[PDB]
Amino acid sequence: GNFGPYGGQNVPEILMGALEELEAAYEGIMKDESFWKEYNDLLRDYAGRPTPLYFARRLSEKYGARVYLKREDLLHTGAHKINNAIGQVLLAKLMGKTRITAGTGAGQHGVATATAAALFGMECVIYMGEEDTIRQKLNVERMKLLGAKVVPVKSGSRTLKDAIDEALRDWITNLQTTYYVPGSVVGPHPYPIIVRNFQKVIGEETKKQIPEKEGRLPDYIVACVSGGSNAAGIFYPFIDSGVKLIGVEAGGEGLETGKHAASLLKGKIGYLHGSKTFVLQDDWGQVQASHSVSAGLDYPGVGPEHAYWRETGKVLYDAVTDEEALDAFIELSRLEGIIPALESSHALAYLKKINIKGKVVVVNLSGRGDKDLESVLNHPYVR
Amino acid sequence: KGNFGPYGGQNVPEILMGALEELEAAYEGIMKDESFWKEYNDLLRDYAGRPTPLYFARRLSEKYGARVYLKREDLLHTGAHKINNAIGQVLLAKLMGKTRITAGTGAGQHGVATATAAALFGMECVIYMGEEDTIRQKLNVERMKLLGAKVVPVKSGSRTLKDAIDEALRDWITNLQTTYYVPGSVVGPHPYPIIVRNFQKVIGEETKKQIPEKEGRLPDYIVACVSGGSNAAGIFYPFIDSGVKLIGVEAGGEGLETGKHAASLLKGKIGYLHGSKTFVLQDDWGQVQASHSVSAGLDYPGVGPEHAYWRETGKVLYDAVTDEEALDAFIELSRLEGIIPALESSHALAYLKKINIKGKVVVVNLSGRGDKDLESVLNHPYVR
Ligand SMILES: C=C(/N=C/c1c(COP(=O)(O)O)cnc(C)c1O)C(=O)O
Ligand SMILES: C=C(/N=C/c1c(COP(=O)(O)O)cnc(C)c1O)C(=O)O
Ligand SMILES: Oc1ccnc2ccccc12
Ligand SMILES: Oc1ccnc2ccccc12
Ligand SMILES: [K+]
Ligand SMILES: [K+]
Repeated sequence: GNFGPYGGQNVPEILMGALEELEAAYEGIMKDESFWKEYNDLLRDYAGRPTPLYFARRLSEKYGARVYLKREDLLHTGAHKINNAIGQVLLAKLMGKTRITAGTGAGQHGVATATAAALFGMECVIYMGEEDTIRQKLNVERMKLLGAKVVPVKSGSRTLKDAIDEALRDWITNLQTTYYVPGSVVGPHPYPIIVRNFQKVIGEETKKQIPEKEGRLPDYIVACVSGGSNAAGIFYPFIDSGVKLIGVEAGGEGLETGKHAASLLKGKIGYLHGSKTFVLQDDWGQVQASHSVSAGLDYPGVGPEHAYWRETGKVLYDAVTDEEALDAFIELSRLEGIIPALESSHALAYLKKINIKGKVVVVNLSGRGDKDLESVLNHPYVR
Repeated sequence: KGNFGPYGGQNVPEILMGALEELEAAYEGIMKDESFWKEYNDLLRDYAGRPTPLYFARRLSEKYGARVYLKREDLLHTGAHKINNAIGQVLLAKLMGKTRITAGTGAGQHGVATATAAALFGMECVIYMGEEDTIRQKLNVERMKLLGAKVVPVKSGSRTLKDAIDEALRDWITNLQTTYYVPGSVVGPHPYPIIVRNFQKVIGEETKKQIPEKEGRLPDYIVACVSGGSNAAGIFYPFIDSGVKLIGVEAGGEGLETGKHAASLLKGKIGYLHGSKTFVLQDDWGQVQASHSVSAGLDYPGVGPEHAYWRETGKVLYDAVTDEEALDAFIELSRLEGIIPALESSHALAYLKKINIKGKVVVVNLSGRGDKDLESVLNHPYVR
């Protein structure tokens, strides 16, 4: 589970037995026709796959380009997270586990996990930073109705990083019964591989859909990147194809302000939540608090596969600010009638940063922005 | 003809007759135009997300000893079947040269769907909403603002859907040259009930193609909630006279014998409402009465004339469930399947407990998702 020098299994020793068990089970289902039948049936009828690739005519006219939106916002629960949550909770049920735990920032992973746990009849305990239980309270309501226990985390920054800390402590305390579901491609092997392999359906669909619209591969594919699961899913089938793959990190108040979540652009090599990867840290190796207007991107690390792609030049990375993402959120609502997630709005904001006159561009619309409605309107820049 | 047996017609002030004949003429022109349906079908597929899946609800099927399938209209863009009609009508408005859209809304799903379509086509949009539904469906009020629409709250009358539609029709009458009125249901003067039903019948045409690949035959039952009746008409129409038992479920409110409900077909009388001769909740003196329902989307005192005709000729069966039965089905689908249904659709799901379906194949129209209803459902005394 190494992507060049990145990745690995950097965990307390007690977890190695659990990770070896998970790796053996996963390798078992990768050749199991019955797993992929039930999983693909649920993706189609329960989640709503395949998602359409939508020609955004008014957006295209504004930029003089051909802009297509991969509509992951149309999935059940409203975000790409459901592709991963269904697959992993199914794997957990097949392994004999009876309990699910996870951390969540925007609440989209928590809702998707609680949804899969209700579908498969499993106990579910979701950890979420206290600050995020307010900015994304609508998702807290959904989780409780779906039968999950929501535990607010008041430690540290009280956001995603600290929720994951608590979920990992829960997992270690409950290894007998509990399967830990990471929401992104960050974690000890085999988790980054498992999550990416559940999300690459996005890129595989996109790869079959775009020739039907333009007769060729796109010029650009743009996706937002915090941990990196939605971007890994759409990028993976296109690696080394010649398409320009652009991952967009959260620039927060600005890359020079110290208030951002741009791990690849501003972090250093380090260890976080099981992975050797790029992490925002001070000069003494202490992990720093991240910041973003988007709770989903508010995380100080990045997936090890993206650190490897950045190093080898297979994917290009940049960042946009809070204000640029807010402008793109408003722009898509007005021009196309689609309210995007504030996470995905970072990708849409990057349309202003590339020379795309006459170019074919696919933007990964990773989720819908109903959860962000209150925080956008109350933001001082929008007011 | 615009008449479903004795129901329907164009019972409107004279000032609207000209606009309705122009609308009927324009609609007949596009009914044979392949350039219209190519653009409309492409938008349904890539923008709204059609076709929607037919989902086998395994845990729900186990509870009732049946084979229960959900038609997942909740997975459409904006989260409800209303988008099918709103896209088609705003497209018609574009081809007619209109520049402004107006409508009324109850649950906010039609207001959001209409504002969404107006944004897509770059049109001015003005939505009217009852003041009560402004506070009970506040999530949809915010969506409409960011989509670029103006939302006018209505404090008149019962401050719900009926009064909002009144104001929207008043808006249309005073803006007849630039404004296209988008009804949210199969209620209104001809040709609107036909137009709305012909946009919604894609639900049933898809269902008719999907159910044989799951069961090799037609279902025993198809169940859908009914207020105005557009989602039920959409799924029922391709199945009329097919031998399938078609069941429309009206809002029973606090009980059919309490006077606090919205069951127009079961407890209304023949009357005129918003252009249609149909069944309307009224007193013995012919005065329309206020409806009531825990669901804002079903809180309407009339019903579409095609459903009045279907009930009279026996082609569809109609019944009701109470507010409490709807809330139970809302919680049940959330816990058992991980699907949070609209409170409107929950009336159809609650009816699974009211018929003998042991060993039967049942399709339920899941007309929307219920994220808009979470605050209302939790704070309800029966749930608390
Ligand atoms: C942190 C969360 N959200 C992640 C997220 C992200 C960022 O996660 P990835 O970088 O793993 O795609 C992007 N888009 C949407 C709609 C998201 O919900 C969470 O839901 O817990
Ligand atoms: C009254 C509205 N909609 C009602 C509605 C209904 C009732 O409308 P029809 O009887 O026309 O299907 C059913 N299902 C959902 C999800 C709904 O939102 C409105 O949004 O204004
Ligand atoms: O484990 C996780 C759950 C939700 N979101 C996450 C984002 C980045 C890294 C890990 C995550
Ligand atoms: O005209 C309408 C707009 C929205 N909803 C409606 C529900 C029932 C009957 C008419 C309606
Ligand atoms: K990050
Ligand atoms: K009614």
